[PDB]
Order: sequence, then structure tokens, then C-alpha cells
Amino acid sequence: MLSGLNHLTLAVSQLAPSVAFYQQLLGMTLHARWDSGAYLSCGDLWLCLSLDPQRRVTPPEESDYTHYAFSISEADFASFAARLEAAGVAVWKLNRSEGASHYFLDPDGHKLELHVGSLAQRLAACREQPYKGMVFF
Amino acid sequence: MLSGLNHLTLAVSQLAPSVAFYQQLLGMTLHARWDSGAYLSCGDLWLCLSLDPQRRVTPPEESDYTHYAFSISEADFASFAARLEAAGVAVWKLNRSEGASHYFLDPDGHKLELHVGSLAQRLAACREQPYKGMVFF
Ligand SMILES: [C][C]N([C][C])[C][C]OC1=[C][C]=C([N+5](=O)=O)[C]=[C]1
Ligand SMILES: [Mn+2]
Ligand SMILES: [Mn+2]
Repeated sequence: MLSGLNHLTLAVSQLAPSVAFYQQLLGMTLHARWDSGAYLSCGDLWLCLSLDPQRRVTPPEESDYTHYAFSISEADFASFAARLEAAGVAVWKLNRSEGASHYFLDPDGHKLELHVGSLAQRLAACREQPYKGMVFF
Repeated sequence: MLSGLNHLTLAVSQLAPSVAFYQQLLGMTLHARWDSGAYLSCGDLWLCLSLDPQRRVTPPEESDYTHYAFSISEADFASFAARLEAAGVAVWKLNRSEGASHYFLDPDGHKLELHVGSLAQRLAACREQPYKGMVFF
């Protein structure tokens, strides 16, 4: 039986700007680096950056909706979003729902999100106003 | 302050075969499904499947090393991997060894992994046989 997410690995085109982004801008802990990768943590999350000559810097129009959302408290949300804006980090989507989300891109065009709230909160909101075709189990 | 992964969203080309893969084959818990997505959980992980007509199925040889690893116990690893092979799930290959892992593809070509072990265990293993140029912090 699977017990959760073990690690998330992102392919990166250049290690130094990606380490700067995840460690310095986003505040993750850097545990180790080598010639072709790095290991970081963010709370319980184990993040691996893997240098990959196949990775292209991808504009958001040319990638699909696959994305990775990080947890943040509502109290910290606005100041963290403002930090990303000061650093010139690009936004790939406006939040058009109820709930706090900020959609931003990493240096290689991986699609990231800051989100406040849990699965249980989302399910409760959907029970009140379900999406088209929605069935609960 | 970021505190971990809030959710992982995968773009899928066909909802029904993807829900079947994650729920019926991988054993994740299905909480809700609607015409254009589904919510599942795997332990603490909130997984969203999002129907996206922009999702393309790319051979693993021409997609980058971005991948998602799920935790499994030492006792369950071999039998779970055998069940995936018996079900005809395709494999892919990483450029480096990272311990006890099985690498497999989902129906849309997302790169998945079963892995036994924590970040702390990986760091201890790397201290005994480091990658090229490795530094520990
Ligand atoms: C083609 C998209 N949809 C049109 C109505 C099909 C929906 O079809 C199902 C929904 C839910 C379950 N179910 O909950 O197992 C099974 C089938
Ligand atoms: Mn999201
Ligand atoms: Mn891996």
C-alpha cells in the first residue's frame, strides 16, 4: 500500500538559478548538492532538482495544467506573493475561485502555486456548490 | 513560510482511465469525481486529476526527468512492483541510482516511482557512496 508522496523531482536546465530560486527565494532547506542535482526539503516535502539536458525553459502556453502547490498560511500569503512580485517572478494564471491561490513559474517554467486550505475544506465547499457532474464517495 | 506540498495536479487526456489507474491499480482513495476532474488522496497527499486536452503522451525517452515518487514499505515493495508488471504497466529509466525504486508510467506518460526510504536514509547512503562533486550542508 502506498503511504504518501516520497519525493518530487523537477528536471532543471541550470542548477545554480534553480537552487537560488528554491533555497533563497522560496526559503527551502538545502541538504546536499552535487554536479547534477540537489536535495532540498520544505516541511515534510523532499524536493530533488535534477540537471537534465532535455529540459527546456517552457513558456506557460506550451505546457499543460500539471502543477505543484505549496502550503502557506493565510496570514503569510500576501507578503509571500509580494516577495515573488518584487523578484519579477511570472504569474501564469489568475485565481478565479474562492480561496487563496497564487500561480507562479519557476526558472524552467514548472508551474507552481501557493495555496491556503486543505482537501477537507475544498470538499466542504464543493458539497455546497458542486462542479458539473460531481459525485462524492 | 512554506510548510510542504499542498496538492499535486496532473493533467490527463482521458479522465476515466486515469481515475481507474490511480484508484483501482494504485489503491488511492477516491473522494470525488466530476466531468473534468477528480480528487484522490494517498496518505497525506492530495492528488488532483484535471482533464486537459493539451496533454500529450510523449515517449519517456523524449520527456525530461521530472517525476513523482510514492512511499511504500520494504515488506510491500516487491509484491507491489510485481503486480504493476503483471498488469502491463510500462517502465522508464532514470540516469542515476537512488536506492530501492521501481519506475513506471501512468496512462498519460507521467513518470512515477515506488521508493523505499526517507530523505535522511538517502543522505546517509550518499555519505557512504557520494555522487560526483557532492557536498553536504
Ligand atoms: C464522458 C463523461 N461523462 C458523461 C456523463 C461520463 C461519466 O461517467 C461516469 C461518472 C462517474 C462514474 N463513477 O462514479 O464511477 C462512472 C461513470
Ligand atoms: Mn492547484
Ligand atoms: Mn526518484
